[PDB]
Amino acid sequence: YSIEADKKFKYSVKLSDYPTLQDAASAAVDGLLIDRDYNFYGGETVDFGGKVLTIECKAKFIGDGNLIFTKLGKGSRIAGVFMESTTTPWVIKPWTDDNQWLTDAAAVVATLKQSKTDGYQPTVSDYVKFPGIETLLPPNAKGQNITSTLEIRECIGVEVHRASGLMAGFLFRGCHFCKMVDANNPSGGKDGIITFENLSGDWGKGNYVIGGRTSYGSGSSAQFLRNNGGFERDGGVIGFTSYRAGESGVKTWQGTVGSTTSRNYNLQFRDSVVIYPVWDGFDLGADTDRPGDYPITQYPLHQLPLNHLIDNLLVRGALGVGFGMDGKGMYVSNITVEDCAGSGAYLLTHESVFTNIAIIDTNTKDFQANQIYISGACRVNGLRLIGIRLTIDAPNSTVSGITGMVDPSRINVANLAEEGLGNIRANSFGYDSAAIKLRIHKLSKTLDSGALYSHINGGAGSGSAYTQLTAISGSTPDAVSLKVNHKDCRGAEIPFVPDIASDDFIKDSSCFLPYWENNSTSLKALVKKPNGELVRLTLATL
Repeated sequence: YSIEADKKFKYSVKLSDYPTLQDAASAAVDGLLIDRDYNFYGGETVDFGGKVLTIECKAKFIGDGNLIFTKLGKGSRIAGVFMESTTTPWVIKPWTDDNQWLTDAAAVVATLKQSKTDGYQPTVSDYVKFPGIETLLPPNAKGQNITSTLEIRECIGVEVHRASGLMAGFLFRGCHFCKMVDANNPSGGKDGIITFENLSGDWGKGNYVIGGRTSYGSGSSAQFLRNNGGFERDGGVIGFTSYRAGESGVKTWQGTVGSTTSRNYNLQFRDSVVIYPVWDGFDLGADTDRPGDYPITQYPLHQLPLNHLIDNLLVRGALGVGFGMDGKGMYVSNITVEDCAGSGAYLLTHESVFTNIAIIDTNTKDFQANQIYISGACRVNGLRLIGIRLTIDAPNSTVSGITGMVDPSRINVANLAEEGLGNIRANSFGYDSAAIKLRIHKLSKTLDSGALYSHINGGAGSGSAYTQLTAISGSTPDAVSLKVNHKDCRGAEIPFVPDIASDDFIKDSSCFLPYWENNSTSLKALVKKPNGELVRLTLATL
């Protein structure tokens, strides 16, 4: 029977049969069932002998610090892992019962409680975010560093599915072709919740966060260090949801970490949602002189050819910036940012294109100077602004297609144009007139310089209106104007120079300019003949 049984049954060892996780790992052949809670010490390392294992978790790994898994064979899968710290730290909760953000340091300090969730451990980033909190926090709530971390070290082709936990962290160190799939809402610890760190060895490649969600944590929900997906864009974040990150939802690191670059290239950031981050929704910048990366002489600061594939992202409720990035030659599309306290978008980009961007009700707390900022020479095609609450400062950018109840005086761009509209109709609701206004921002950002109006003659249903063409004079909009059909008179009312017209008032040949000669109660006409010569004629008299 043993011979027969050996060939007809599925192989699996279970933790309940061993004293240590390493003993179970050593006995494993195909499956490994975690069927009892396991308390690990920080730094506890397990060697899986290069075996391709299917680890099924039905219990918890309990401990502060890192549980390190090494030498898992390509194709290994870990499902249902649950990390939980032994320590219950002091956490702050910077939002109210009505879900309003608290920004006052004293109000935030008052939220202090010991819990493994529904808040996060304060860190130095909070000292910046809530000014004065550093001196108000009691010493036992400062400098905590609690995280129960599953560290996968130097493995290739390992996937972690449906992971969860309390004060939990997941670290892929020196890994390639690994994925964090369908994270089952782990509540974060002090460190970033999902980290792909490749500071040593080759640049990380094939590393993904696919689906799932995370909540809380003192740092960023998903973050990458020194990863390059290649032209194939093999890596990134797709279909992910981040809620209440203590820092940012998704972050590609910037600058030097250690003696090398922590920057990232060629990754995908698509179909994801970030809600209520304490800092930013998506922080996709690379620069904050670049050891291990392109020299500043090759690519100036904020002008690296990051080449990320960015599309279909939604951000809501950030206390910081909704969408931030830098880089040159980027193509960004279909971004929707709503209800943010700081800028909806902060773009330190150059020679980049932004298509179909919607920035709705951001910078609601005036944390920044504008709702959307773009530093370099960029192109914006389709920009929706204003919800129900400068708006845009992109000094060197060319924009087309803005929609929304924007205040024109709050727009600053290099060029704004609608080159390809068809025949147009201006429909006016709730007013006695319809209007097409012109504003030359060089002359005035607050006053319209001219207009074409249509005004009701009499009342509704009169079947009569008059059209008027105006011009600003003495900083008074519509100061001068020509009218057609005022009071249904069916004639044109023409403005004339109130005094003797100077020779230089007339512009073109074969034109005349009426002027008033008060001393004779006569209208004269300065005429520029077809040949360019001026002559003054009598136009109307008593």
